[PDB]
Amino acid sequence: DAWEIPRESLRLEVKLGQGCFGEVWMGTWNGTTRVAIKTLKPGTMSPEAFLQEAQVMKKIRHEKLVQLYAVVSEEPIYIVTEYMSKGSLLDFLKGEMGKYLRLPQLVDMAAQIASGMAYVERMNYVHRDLRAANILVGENLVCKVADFGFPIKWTAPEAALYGRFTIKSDVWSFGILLTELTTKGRVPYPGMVNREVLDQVERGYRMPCPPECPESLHDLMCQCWRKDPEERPTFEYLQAFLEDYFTSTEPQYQPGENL
Ligand SMILES: Cc1nc(Nc2ncc(C(=O)Nc3c(C)cccc3Cl)s2)cc(N2CCN(CCO)CC2)n1
Repeated sequence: DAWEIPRESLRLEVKLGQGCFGEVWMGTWNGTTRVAIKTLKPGTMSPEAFLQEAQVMKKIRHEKLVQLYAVVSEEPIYIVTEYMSKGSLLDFLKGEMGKYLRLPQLVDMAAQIASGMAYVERMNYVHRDLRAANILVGENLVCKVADFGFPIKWTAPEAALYGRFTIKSDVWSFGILLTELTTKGRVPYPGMVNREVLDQVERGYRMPCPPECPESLHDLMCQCWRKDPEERPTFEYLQAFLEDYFTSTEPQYQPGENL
């Protein structure tokens, strides 16, 4: 394979996170390139399974999707990608940077996500787990979709009920992701547990306009949360709308205490 690299060229420097199937490190590839490394714990998940994510990441290439660099496909396995220096968008949003972000910065982060998701849309792919926790941040507020291989509060009804997952339910999640960006990281449907979210959402309920969030962005949310998956906007739409936001939609926008 072209993506193969010598085990020697990889250095795992800082441990970044853990899971049941492996770990994620910051490190150095060929002694020069800062990379992110993800490992599989031999025996926990099947190699074939843990490699299905890298196989996918091979046919994908977009500036708003985390990029594969190399793999070591013989146990123990390592997948290598570019390194995002700020971690998940969810830790960023509720961390020290939280308090300085306003609408322009947040609507721009959203746009990029929609740009990456528009690419995913174009390729007829589905993500299935779009949400802030699965967006990585970089230098200068660069946001890239991550993880290409239950989150009920993020999942569209038809997908959680009848397993009908699509780019249109991905759009639903994006709608839920917009509340995360506007509440600076707060769990959707506050004080509601999974079971009553299903009931309520199936009964027509939708989260209201977050504090200081312009109505125009709440409407955009509500469009992504239409009951009929086909009514829901495309990503190519969502992308254009958010890039043009402060000219075409909210030109009279004044800074507030939080947004
Ligand atoms: C969990 C985490 N990841 C970071 N960067 C990453 N880049 C890419 C990642 C990744 O997993 N790639 C990947 C791979 C390798 C395989 C398949 C699929 C994918 Cl997408 S993880 C940075 C970070 N930091 C901790 C907190 N710090 C506080 C600063 O104030 C900043 C730095 N923590």
